[PDB]
Amino acid sequence: MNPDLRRERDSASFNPELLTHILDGSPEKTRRRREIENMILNDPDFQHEDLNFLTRSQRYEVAVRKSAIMVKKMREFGIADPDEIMWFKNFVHRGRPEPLDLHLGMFLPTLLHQATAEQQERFFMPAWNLEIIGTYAQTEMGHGTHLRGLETTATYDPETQEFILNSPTVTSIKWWPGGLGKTSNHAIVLAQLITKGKCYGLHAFIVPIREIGTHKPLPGITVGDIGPKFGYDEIDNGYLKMDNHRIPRENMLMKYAQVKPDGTYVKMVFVRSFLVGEAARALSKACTIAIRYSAVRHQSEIKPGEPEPQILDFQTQQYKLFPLLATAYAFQFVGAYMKETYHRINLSELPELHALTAGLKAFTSWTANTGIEACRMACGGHGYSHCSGLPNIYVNFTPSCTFEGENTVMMLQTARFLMKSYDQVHSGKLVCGMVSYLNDLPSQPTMVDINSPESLTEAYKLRAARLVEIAAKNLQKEVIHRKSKEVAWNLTSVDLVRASEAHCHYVVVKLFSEKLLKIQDKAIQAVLRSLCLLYSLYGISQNAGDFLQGSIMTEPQITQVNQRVKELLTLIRSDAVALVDAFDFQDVTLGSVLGRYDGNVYENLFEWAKNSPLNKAEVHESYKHLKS
Amino acid sequence: MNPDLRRERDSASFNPELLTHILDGSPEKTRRRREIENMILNDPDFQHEDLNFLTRSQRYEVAVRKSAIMVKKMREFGIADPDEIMWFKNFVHRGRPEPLDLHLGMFLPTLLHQATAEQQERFFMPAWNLEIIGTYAQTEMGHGTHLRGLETTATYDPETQEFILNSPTVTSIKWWPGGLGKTSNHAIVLAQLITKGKCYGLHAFIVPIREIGTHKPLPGITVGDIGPKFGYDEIDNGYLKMDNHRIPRENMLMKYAQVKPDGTYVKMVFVRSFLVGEAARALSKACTIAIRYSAVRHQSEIKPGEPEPQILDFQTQQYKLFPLLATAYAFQFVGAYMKETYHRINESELPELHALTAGLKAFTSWTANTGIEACRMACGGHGYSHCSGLPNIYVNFTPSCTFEGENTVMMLQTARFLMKSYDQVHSGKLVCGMVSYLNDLPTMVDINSPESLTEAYKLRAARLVEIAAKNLQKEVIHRKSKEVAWNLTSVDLVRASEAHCHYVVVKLFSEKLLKIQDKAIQAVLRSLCLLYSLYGISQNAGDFLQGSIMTEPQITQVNQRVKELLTLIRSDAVALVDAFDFQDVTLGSVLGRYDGNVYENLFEWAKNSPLNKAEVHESYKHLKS
Repeated sequence: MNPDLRRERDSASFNPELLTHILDGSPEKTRRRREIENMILNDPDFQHEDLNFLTRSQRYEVAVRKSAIMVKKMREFGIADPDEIMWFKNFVHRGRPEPLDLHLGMFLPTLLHQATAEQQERFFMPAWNLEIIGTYAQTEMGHGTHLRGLETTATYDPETQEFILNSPTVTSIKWWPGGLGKTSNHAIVLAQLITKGKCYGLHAFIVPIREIGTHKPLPGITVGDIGPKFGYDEIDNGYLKMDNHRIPRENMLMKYAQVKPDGTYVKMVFVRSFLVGEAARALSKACTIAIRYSAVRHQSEIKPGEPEPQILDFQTQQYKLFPLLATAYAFQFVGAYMKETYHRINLSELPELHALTAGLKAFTSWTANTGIEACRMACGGHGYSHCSGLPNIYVNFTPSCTFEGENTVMMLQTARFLMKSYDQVHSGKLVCGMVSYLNDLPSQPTMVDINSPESLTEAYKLRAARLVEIAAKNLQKEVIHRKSKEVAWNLTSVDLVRASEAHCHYVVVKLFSEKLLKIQDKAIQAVLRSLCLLYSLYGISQNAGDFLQGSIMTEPQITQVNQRVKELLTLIRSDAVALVDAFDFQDVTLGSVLGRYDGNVYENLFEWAKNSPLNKAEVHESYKHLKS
Repeated sequence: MNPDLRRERDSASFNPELLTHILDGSPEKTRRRREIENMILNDPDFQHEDLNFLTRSQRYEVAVRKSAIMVKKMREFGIADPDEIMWFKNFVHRGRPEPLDLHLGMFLPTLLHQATAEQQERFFMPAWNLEIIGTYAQTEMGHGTHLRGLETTATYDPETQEFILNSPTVTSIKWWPGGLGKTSNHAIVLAQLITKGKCYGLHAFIVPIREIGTHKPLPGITVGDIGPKFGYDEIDNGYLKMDNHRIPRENMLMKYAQVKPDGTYVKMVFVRSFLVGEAARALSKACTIAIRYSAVRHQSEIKPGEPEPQILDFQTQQYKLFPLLATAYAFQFVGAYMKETYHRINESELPELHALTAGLKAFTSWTANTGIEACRMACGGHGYSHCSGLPNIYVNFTPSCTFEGENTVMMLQTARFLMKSYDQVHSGKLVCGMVSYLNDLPTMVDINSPESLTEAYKLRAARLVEIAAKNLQKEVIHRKSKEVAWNLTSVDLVRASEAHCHYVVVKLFSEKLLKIQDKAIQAVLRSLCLLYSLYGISQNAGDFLQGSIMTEPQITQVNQRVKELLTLIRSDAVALVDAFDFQDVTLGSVLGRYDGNVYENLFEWAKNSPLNKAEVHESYKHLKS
């Protein structure tokens, strides 16, 4: 064990094992997760070359292989608890995305919930045995956010009892779905239903796209990979062109609407909830690497003539990393709250849940995205190498800001609810849940204590209240000038997103503050409080104008915030390594030479470089062409 | 041409041709740059497969071949002016870094400027003919920022008239230098000079590492590639371990110090200059791609019945991109000012120059770095695909915030200058140049006045400089140590440098307006300057509210005017990116192409990509029942 890390770990103020409990939910959930991890770690079937040293085609092959095996083995070992399945899948895939995701997570569950009895007979068993591999193809080249615009048509032919699936334009081509390009032989296609001469809007169809057995594309089907991306090498994100491709009527999904033989027509909250946990996890892994590597790495001088200190001893380095560590803990507790909530709520709740999951999904993904690159830059030159693990964490996390609801569209869904809540309060109705603070708007003498999580929650609530009011009044002003709700909404969209942001920030502070009161271990409660206070005071320091305006705080109080943040850095220094240990990520999960639990970076890094692909021969073949 | 982008271009208020002349410095620069780029674009030797479709190995082989061809072609066309060689190198490499960088930019010049006549006789013409390829190996696995802690030693043997180069520890191993892994057969190595029994500090040594001809590593040399990185696939960033490796005493670089045959010992600012313009360019390309795509891409609805508009019609999309387009132009002009400045001083002001170069390099690279990712996310799903070209721009620009002076260390070097200036002022001396505002340690901001806005930034900087100086003084008293106090005021010190650099950029952009002769280009640059200065206040309101620089209602007016500038820029945005004059091959972007024909070209690009070389992937075998 690196003696620096041994020292940091030995004089930690708490037991990180008990904090691990708190993150998993119980001492037994810790134990069971570790058991699932160790059964995978020791299974030769889940082993392969360092992914950094493979080409894209090889990464795709390794990932498919693992995903096939993972289904077999989970079934073999009777792993059925949804938490156990997540722990198993995460650990198998070393945090990479896994290419059977849409088959196990959409195609199968959609048949098991919506199949007719005949569909059930044709599909359940083959879909279960991966003889049929399916995805979900909705988005098109021309259409991602705005699904009403989709151009794919499913035209009923009553002469033959078949639906004609067509891609009439280049923009209509199905584009992005995982497993679509190479992995899947079936797709549920989303299409504009045309029956008689009438369009009935978007319906879902089971469309075989490849021959079972040979995997050769079916006649009228053009299918492939959309090309390489910033990350997701492991995922055959695909395109699907259909040239008037015929399916049986019996292939329409008819639980909710039906087409009779004569052509007579009869009439993402889970994923966004989960993504809040993923943001927590991705930022926690980044902070683990950067904080360990900053305790291993020595560089530069403070005191002249004294040894080069650990770069974690520089205040600029503590300021880069301890605010992010505090955020990561904040997002851990938010994640767990969203999961508990989503589980319970599963109807005066649907709208608050949709607004909350949308807003926190945007807020936590955008924050974690920025924090991962900050962690990488904090590692200096060796951060930029794949030896850090941070580039791969970043490129496989960052699409979360874009897919599963574009974050600006998500914030605007949160804003719709905040406006509707604001209007309900101004029309004499009571509002409940995370918007209850709107009931007490002065429109429908208070001093902040910067060592009290409750008083900081209050500050963040008033910042949100003020920005909600500013959005609502700017929206009203644009409606009376421009006499169009939609135009007014567009021209207030920046204020609306600011209000959602400040609202979500307040929710994160409030939830971290309330979690402090449930911590039984006193030493853990004290170090978590330091982090809660650092989170809260950092966000004030970073958004000082939002607290100075409406007299929520004074200039002298911002000076005291800044003074206290500096002191909290100095407090969190002795606990920083122990705090990232408590996440309990294994070396293989971090994929980091810099971040390794034992802190033996330098000897491992020289080996890693020597094993890397360009060192397979001493002389590259490009030498014997270079001039002489 | 995409009838959208036609309409945007026909509807512009200004001639982008004449803005290109302003960006290049003259019409004659524009004509000469375009002629050089035309010389390359016409040459099949510079063509190759899309780099996105190739492995790292193939990318390295393409880049090193193009660098060998580039040298021959520049010599054939008699290209020798440093600006033309820049124009030539940047076009060829299409953004990407090039593997002969340290050969051409360090090893060859060091031989011309510092080598003895017998060194030039051994090394110069072999080097000039690429029969010797050289690099510069200074950084070690253990040491990047603090070179005084390098472990590589060069011990003088008086008996055999040799230096013994040694890498005693795993941390001592040279680590990072481009061209060291596979391309170079020689390295200039920086080592701790030991002669007699005394260490005389860091000196530079010419070290053959591989056999000319076979390229086999020499006895006592372990050399290789450090492995794959976030970007820089084209560069063999390398390691070099020397096991008591012996070189002639005559291999030492002795222009400035000598070791006699008996062992007797006798007695970055430029690249930081350049990196400002490189930041301007990388942001300018990212804005070009995202603003054009946002004028081609229709999605969602404003009025419920009506066609999906262009996404650039959404205020949120304007807010993501126009403040970056303003930042791109701000940076173009800081870059040109830094270039003229570095030239005039480098032919008294060495203090101001070092501090200004460090600070603007850090401020522009950190800002451009954020801006490039913001452009990619603003393209939505297609932004994430390499079809956008934005990931490759980001991963190849981002190491500029880390290398060539880690940005935090650069800001602290600015802050040392600001503290020395503040102390001068307060011991009754007069300061000059970029810090002359500190001498002046009723006045309400006019938000339509670049001069009035410049004045608001000056006061924000002076407040944060003073806050850093006062906190540093209190900590010096409290800690009985200047070095501990410096460490514990380092966040305040970086904030002061940031605000000083921000002011300098606002100042230079504001001043550049008064030199614009074309009325219509002046008016649109003015809208960008104001958008830049007002966005900055809006994003740092607390820095203007404290010390009574601006009131709450003035912030409300700032925020209202930022929204109005977004609208006003909208009709000029495509022509404003077109004025950067980037060719399609330089953008490397399906989404950003000059003709706006994205969707057809996207579908071609995907079909031509590697996983589609076969209908069934080898991996289908695992997906049995």
